[PDB]
Amino acid sequence: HMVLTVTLNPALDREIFIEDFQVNRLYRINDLSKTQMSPGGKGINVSIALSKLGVPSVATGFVGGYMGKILVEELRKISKLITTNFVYVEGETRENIEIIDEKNKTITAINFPGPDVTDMDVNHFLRRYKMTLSKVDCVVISGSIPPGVNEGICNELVRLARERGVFVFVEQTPRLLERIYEGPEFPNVVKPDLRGNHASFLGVDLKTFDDYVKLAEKLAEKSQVSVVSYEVKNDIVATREGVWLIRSKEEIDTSHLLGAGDAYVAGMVYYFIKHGANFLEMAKFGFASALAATRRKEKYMPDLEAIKKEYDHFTVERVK
Amino acid sequence: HMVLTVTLNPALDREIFIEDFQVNRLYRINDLSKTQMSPGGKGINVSIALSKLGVPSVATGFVGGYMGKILVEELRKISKLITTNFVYVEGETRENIEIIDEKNKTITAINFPGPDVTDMDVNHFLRRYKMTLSKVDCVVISGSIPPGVNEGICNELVRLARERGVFVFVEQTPRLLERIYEGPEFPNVVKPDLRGNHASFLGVDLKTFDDYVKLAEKLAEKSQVSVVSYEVKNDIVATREGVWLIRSKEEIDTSHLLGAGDAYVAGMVYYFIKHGANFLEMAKFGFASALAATRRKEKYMPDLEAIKKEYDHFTVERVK
Ligand SMILES: [Mg+2]
Ligand SMILES: [Mg+2]
Repeated sequence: HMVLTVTLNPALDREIFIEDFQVNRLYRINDLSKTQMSPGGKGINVSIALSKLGVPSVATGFVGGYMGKILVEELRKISKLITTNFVYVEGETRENIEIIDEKNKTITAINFPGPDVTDMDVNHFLRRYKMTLSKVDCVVISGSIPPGVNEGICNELVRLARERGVFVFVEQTPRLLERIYEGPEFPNVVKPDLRGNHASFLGVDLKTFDDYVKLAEKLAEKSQVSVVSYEVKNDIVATREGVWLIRSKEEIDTSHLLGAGDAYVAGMVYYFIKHGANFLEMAKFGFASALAATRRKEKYMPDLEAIKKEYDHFTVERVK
Repeated sequence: HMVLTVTLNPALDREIFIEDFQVNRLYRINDLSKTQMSPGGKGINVSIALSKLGVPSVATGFVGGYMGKILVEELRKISKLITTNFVYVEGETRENIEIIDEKNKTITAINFPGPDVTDMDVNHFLRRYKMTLSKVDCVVISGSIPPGVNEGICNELVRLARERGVFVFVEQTPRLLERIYEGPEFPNVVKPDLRGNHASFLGVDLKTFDDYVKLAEKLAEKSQVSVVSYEVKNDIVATREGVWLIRSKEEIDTSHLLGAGDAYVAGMVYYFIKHGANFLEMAKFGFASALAATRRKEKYMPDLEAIKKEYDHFTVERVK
């Protein structure tokens, strides 16, 4: 059983933990927190998450320069369950800085652009993407898209994947999803990234609960399952059969959220592989996994133990 | 003439320029000109500074890991005038982060501690330090110590230099300078780093102009010249002939301050090398460079043209 992840714009994450972080002060970090940098980007975090649950993946995307070397060398060190298969480009993989304040519950994030990618790079990627598709049972396409690349590319990735009988998971922003839902093929599972969204989506402006439901329903028309976030700690789940709402029983630590959403997707993938296409339970195991991730301030991908213990910390209501 | 700079705790400085920087928000730096990355650490910046003025130096200290490699290579690209002679350690050279908000005049700075250095590493360093001293006419020892290094090392470094008739400049925090002013030999030129200081220093609690003057005088008992900062944009210069006060004629931009103090020291080193040991004029030229360094938001080590331009913008008063 094998998974392919696509991370077209990966990052080296630099997580810095400062309580009571404020503008205009010098902070001396304590002698034991060393200058460190971890592999990141959504698909790559999904790979890490899957490796923690014992599930192998091929991780692909674009990587470049010296930062690139670091990402690749570090990613390989995490587990032999992850085989790296990136397309190498000129220019550096982006560093991203996340300043996490566990006392005041804030994340201050600074994101850098990513490399300028070209048509030959995208060509090579498409060749290799097609090769790997033959070896895998499902694909996770998620995250941002680097400068240079046509925004229609994920449509081609979804299209190639579905035409080949490969089950597709997609987590992207509305602007990018609008582009996937044009094309003739569609994700099996879609989880929109609504972080900091103020934009309309599929001709739905998202103010009331009925709007979010109606958005989940629109996606459930062409995809088999939509998981749509609502008031930070809840997810609306829509399939052909009906609509559910998964709710955390407690408030979540908003500063602990880095990569929780990627633990969500990894869970859904894990469930799919181990137990098949029972969509609601997939969504649930993903939610349990996202919650476990929020129990630590770091970008933390939970293990099976940690995920299972979250099963008593949420409820599921049937909406329709 | 040829200078040795010692930077036991080098850094890569990542400068990020964000107008209206506030906490708990995501920033996307699209413009590649709103970030800057460069070799840093006080002695390394002095080497860069001296290079702009045509004075060569050997730069020594500890470097390590991925960040270490970047530092050395970047440093070598800055000028043929800088020779590196660093002991390579296991562990990462620190990357510090400075966020500069030019609109609201703010620097939010995050300083990482640096790698653990072992006792074998420190010995290899001392052994190379001794060798370089016969090749040089003066030495600059500035900035912090990395973890695992005894705070007495700075005393040994001054002592070794001084026994061999090498002229010594030091810029370090009180705690480290206390350790230097123990030992049998003393710096020729001392410029204490008082940033963020709350402790008493040589028996003086720094709360009034007279305290800062008493401190300059105590240091001037054992060193030929002391340069002590007062209210951000002034410096008390004490020699055996008396005490002066150099003041900026105008308010400086406190957000443009990164690395200004190393420009100060570099100017003094240059003046010493070129026009001899006239101390007040050394401090004045140092002050000019410091001012020049502040004229840009980026870490900028000035050239001679930019330094001379500042002779207009400060006064000297005689205190005693
Ligand atoms: Mg977490
Ligand atoms: Mg500056």
